[PDB]
Amino acid sequence: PIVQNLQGQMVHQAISPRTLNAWVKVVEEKAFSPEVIPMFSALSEGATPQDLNTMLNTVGGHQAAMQMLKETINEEAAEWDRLHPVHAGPIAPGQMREPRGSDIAGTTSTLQEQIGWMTHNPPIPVGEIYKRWIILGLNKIVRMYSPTSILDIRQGPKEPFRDYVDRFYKTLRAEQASQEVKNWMTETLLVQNANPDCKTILKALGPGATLEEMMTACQGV
Amino acid sequence: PIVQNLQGQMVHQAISPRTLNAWVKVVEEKAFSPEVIPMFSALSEGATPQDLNTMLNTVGGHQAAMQMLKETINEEAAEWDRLHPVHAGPIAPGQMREPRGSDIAGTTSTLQEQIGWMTHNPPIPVGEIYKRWIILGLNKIVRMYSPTSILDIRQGPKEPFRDYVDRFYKTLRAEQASQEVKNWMTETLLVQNANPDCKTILKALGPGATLEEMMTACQGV
Repeated sequence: PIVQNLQGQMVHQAISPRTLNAWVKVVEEKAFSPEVIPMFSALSEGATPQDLNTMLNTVGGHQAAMQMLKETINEEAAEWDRLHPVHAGPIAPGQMREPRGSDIAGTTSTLQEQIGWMTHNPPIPVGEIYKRWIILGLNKIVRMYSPTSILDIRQGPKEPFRDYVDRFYKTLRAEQASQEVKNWMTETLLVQNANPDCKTILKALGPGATLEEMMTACQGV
Repeated sequence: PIVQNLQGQMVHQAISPRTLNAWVKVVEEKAFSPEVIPMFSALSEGATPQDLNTMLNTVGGHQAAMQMLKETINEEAAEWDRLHPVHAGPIAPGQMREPRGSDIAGTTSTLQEQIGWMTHNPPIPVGEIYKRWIILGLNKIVRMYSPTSILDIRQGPKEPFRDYVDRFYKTLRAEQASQEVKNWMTETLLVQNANPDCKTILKALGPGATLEEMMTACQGV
């Protein structure tokens, strides 16, 4: 990564083995779970493209997903090149070259080049551009690797509501829809797939009800 | 009836057979039901006393009611004569005679006389006086021919509230009491004769509640 030194300049320092291993261990343990994305984001703080390929290349397993991601990274990169055309005429001696999709992916650029772009004034955030592609591609994966739809979430005849509400906001946690739609899902689908005994109870709370009151309301059921 | 002609004068025209038959059919189908009174009122628009006896005399069936009405018409007529005494001295050559209860009932007056009174300036509304007697006598009938009291309206143990609320405002529809009393009946009797399961529900709505919220509140019950 590129970090600030004591002297007050930005210099490159290598990433740590127990950081590396922590990246490995996350993937081992939580596979495609959503917590992987904030986790990634923290461990990618101040990271280079080069370090990001290192992290992706050091994965073992889940090769269908790893290929889907690659192909997303190239699509997003192809899109970078499309949207940002190359600039007019020859490159100035006084200046350094604009990046392409493949420089952002780290492929066509060298480390010193990656440090030039980020440390220079204005700086260009080639990490953050790759980061969105990774996060976007992470959404693709998460959405695919979900095994059950939100409509299929229902309360058992003997299942406590509580255990059901947990299941609901876990699956709701894997839905990516607008907040307004997710509000609509909350007031609607939760009660609808609730069991008759609690359903009866919830109808008596009326509208305007909040989760602690619903959760304490269906406790004996 | 007495209708306005194209020329801009009020002239008599006969009532139509499918109007006559529509009067017959109403009575056949809805007997003593309250909808008969607005219905009557519309079909009696611009009608004479003579036409009103025609309509009453052309009834078949419900002869106990027809006699009760007759006797109400004569009572109301006796009352007209009481309240309005005959006037001082002989009738003027330049003027036409004041009506009695029996002229209003159409009995002692001729059609041309009924047209004189209504078309003349000021006009006298002998139709509307008979109309109130008919409507008053219609209330007498409706109230008698009701078969069940409002206190006897109660919700079954398996009966949806909805079906009960319909029964309530139908019976409330046959009560003729002041609005304030009928408001008192609404907030009071409805809940009181509601079943324990819904009754419980309605107690949780508190006061200030409106019918859509009560009706959606007791839906699962």
